[PDB]
Amino acid sequence: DFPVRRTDLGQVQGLAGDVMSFRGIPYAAPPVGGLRWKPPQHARPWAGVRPATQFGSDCFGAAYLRKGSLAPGVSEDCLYLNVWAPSGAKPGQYPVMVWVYGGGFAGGTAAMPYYDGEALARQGVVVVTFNYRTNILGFFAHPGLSRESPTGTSGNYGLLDILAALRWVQSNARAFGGDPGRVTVFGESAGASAIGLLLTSPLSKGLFRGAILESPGLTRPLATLADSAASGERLDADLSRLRSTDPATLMARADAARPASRDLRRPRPTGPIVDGHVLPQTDSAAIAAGQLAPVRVLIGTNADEGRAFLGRAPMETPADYQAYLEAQFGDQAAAVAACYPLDGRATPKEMVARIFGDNQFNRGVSAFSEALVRQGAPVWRYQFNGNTEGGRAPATHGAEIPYVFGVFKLDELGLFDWPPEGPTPADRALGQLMSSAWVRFAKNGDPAGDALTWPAYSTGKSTMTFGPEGRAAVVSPGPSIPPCA
Repeated sequence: DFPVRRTDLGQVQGLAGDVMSFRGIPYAAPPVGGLRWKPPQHARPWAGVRPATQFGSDCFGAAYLRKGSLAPGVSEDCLYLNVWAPSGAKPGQYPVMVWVYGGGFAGGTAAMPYYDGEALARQGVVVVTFNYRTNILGFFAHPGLSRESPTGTSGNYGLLDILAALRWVQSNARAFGGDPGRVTVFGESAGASAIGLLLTSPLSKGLFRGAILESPGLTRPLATLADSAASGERLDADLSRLRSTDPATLMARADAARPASRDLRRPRPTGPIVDGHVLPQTDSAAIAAGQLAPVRVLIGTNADEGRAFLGRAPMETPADYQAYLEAQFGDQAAAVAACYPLDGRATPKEMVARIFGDNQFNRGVSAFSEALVRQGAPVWRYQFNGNTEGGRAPATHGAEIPYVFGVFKLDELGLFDWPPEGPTPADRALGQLMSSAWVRFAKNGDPAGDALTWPAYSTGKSTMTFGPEGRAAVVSPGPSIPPCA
C-alpha cells in the first residue's frame, strides 16, 4: 500500500513505512488578509497529488514555545494537520486520536519531535496533530470584528480552528484508515483547557466520542466579549489598519503589553473569552447548569503542576513568601497563609507551587470531574506522580507527554525529567502502561485492561496514580484540594 491518500480536497503523498506519515495537509483556507480574525473557511480543492512530506508552517506565537520545531518556519498561513496511520489500514478500521498541543494560548506547534504520532499509531490508531491560530491572531476581539460577524461576535478563532480540524477528521478519517465514529480528542495544558471549554460549547456536538484532558486549566477567569472588544478597540480603533499590519509587528506589539508576572485573578492576556457563540458562558456557569457534553472523559493532573511556573523572583525566605502572598491576595494574605502555611513541612517555593497548581489546575480538574460524574458521563481520573525512586522530583507540568506519546526526547523548556543517559527502564515501563491505557481509551472508551484495573471516577472517586517504579495503582478517594482553598 502506497503513501498516497485522497482527502475530500484531493490526493496527498506522505512518507511510507510500517506507519504511514502525512504532514502539512491543509484543513482550512489560509486565514490571511481579509480572513485574519475570521472563522476558518473551507479550503480549495487541488488537482493531482499534493506533497505532504513536510510539516506546514507554524502559526505565529511566542518564540520560546516553538523552540525545537521541525517546521520550516512561521506564517499566518498555518492551518495544517498531520496524520499517522498503520500501513494498509482499511477504511473505518481504526479509532482516531486528535492531539491538541498547549502553549498557554500564546504559542506552540504540532511539529515537536515529542508529538510524533508513530509510536501511538503502531498500537492501532490513526493519530492526528494540527496547528491552530493562537496569541493575538487566534484570540482577539474588536467592535468592527463583531460588526462584520455572522453571529455578531468576535474572538476565539483558535477554538474555531480546533473545531474545523475535528470536522476535517469527521470528513476524512476513513480515507486514512480511521473511524469517524471513534474519535478521541486529547490534549495537554492549554490544549486540554481548550478541549474542556469545548465540552461546554454547543459547537462541539458530534465531533468526538471521547476526550482526554492532560493538565487542563479550567474554571479560571475569562474575559467577556465586551471587555475584550474594548481592549481590542484600545489597541487600534481602525480595524482596516489592524488587518493591514504585518503579523510579526502586531505580535510583537501585543507581546510588549503582556504582564511580566502572572496575576491569578486576571484572564489570560490572550485566550478564550465568553464570546456568546463558541462559549455562551464561563465554564464555571456551564458546569453549574449542567451544560456539559457527557462524552467519555479521561482527565488528570501531575503531582506538582505549579513548580514549572515559579519564575526567577526570589522565593527562599518567609519574608519572600509573605511578600508574594500580600502582592497576590491583598487582605486575604493571612487566610491564604492559614490554608498554605510555612510551618516547616515545605519550602516557600514548594508552597507557592502548591498555591499556583491548586488555583490554576487542581481546582478546575476537581470541578470538571465532579460535574462529569453528576451528568452521567463515563469519566476516569488520574494523577501522574512519575518515577521518583532515584530521588527525582515529583512530576511537574508537561512531564507526562513522553509517557503518552512514547517519544523520550528532551524538550527545550526543561520540563521532561530523566537522566542524560536516557530514560530508566522504569520510565519506559510506565510509558508502555500509560500509552496502552490511552490507546484502550481510544479503542473501547475505557482505559482499563486485563492487567490494569481502573474503575471510573464516579466509583468512590477512584483515581489512577502513575506512581514510582514504573507502576500504577488506584486510590480511592483520590486527590483533593484543601477545603480552605
